[PDB]
Amino acid sequence: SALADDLKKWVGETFTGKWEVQETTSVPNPEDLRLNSNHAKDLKAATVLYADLDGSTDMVNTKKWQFSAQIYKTFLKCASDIIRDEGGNITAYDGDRVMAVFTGNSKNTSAARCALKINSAVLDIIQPAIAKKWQTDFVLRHVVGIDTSQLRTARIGIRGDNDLVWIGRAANYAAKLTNLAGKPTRITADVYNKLADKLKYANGVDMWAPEHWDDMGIWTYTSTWKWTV
Amino acid sequence: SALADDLKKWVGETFTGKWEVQETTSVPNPEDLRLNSNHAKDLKAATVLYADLDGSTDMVNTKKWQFSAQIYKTFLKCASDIIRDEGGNITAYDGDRVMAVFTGNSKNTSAARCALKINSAVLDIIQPAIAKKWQTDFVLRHVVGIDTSQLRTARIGIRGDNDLVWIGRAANYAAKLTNLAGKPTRITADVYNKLADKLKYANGVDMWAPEHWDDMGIWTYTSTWKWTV
Repeated sequence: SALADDLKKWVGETFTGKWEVQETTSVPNPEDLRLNSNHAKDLKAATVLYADLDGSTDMVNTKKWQFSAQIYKTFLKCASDIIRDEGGNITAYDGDRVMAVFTGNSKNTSAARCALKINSAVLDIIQPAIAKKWQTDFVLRHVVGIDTSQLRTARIGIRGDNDLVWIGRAANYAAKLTNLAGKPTRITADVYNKLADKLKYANGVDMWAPEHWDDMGIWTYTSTWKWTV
Repeated sequence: SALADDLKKWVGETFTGKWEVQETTSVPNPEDLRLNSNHAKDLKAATVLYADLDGSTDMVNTKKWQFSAQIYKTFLKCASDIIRDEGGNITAYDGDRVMAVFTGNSKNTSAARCALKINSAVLDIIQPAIAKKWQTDFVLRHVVGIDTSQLRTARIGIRGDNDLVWIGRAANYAAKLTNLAGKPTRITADVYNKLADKLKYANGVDMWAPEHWDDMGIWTYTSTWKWTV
């Protein structure tokens, strides 16, 4: 069809066309980039956080839709409100998962504190409301994963003309970390090694445990800490 | 803080408030719903399609950034353009993954034809462009997964004030199908059983192979076929 011809032409132009790239520190506004063009912004260091609700199949399959809807809504609102409060830019949303990018001179400490605050919101705000209003033993499980790296971004048109796609290690690794079970927060060593001391130690106790990510050849750090919102 | 106080109050109201629900036959405008409220639309029958890349992490880690950006951009534009062309409504975007909802009397046939067209876009449009520009045998791997079920939706504020969360089997299962590797299109039995004959057979031969999804305890159907865009 005509769509096939249009896509063939544009796909060819995308593979053959020269790229135009500008370096920047902050997440761009979508209007800073040409839509569906070989135009990108290059962020030399940016910190990606994903916050993911776990156990969704279990929950959706067995629970009344009203309960599942309330879990999704409360987790996603708490997570997104806390991300915004810590200065993160929310860049994607899909189902169980929120993506944010942090920039600036405290991006790693901010992102990590954000993750620990999300754990507090789950354990200290949502969970007690769950046990009290529905009289259930259901436990809300979630993971926040964080990495930091160079990222490039281009403007695409999926939900609308203002979407951004992110190309770089942290966009992939932070997402992979949230796919792992058992710890509410996981960060790469590149994040941990930039944390202020108040984000690493409390009352003489380590807030993080090291865990080597054998597949990626880097260290990571996990935490069950909850930071009061 | 204002944040913790506001979250505690709103979370409590979200668990205690009764739901207001109206039935609808199409994907709602986000404005059809009250933001951050126990207000839902009930879609008695909907078909969910997810389309994603397979193996983007290793690609990003090993290929030139221009190559990865071209793969993401061309896959996502092809998939989203084909979804919209088949009358689907794009409901989520994150990284290498697109979600759409199809409604109406031909929703399953349209979604399945959409999936086979996406396979054609990959094999007949994008892959030859990879070969021509980059002169490489790197294979773009992708999966499209499809399920159909009742869904409820509510309006949330993640990227902006107009996000929708989708609650129901098809939103969960279609995403889970796309986490599996080895086949470009996977649909549940409930989708297969609604397909028009022209989407099931070609010259009297089956275009689909049955595969029991031992984890979910349901039958699925897979296809390696493609359909002209």
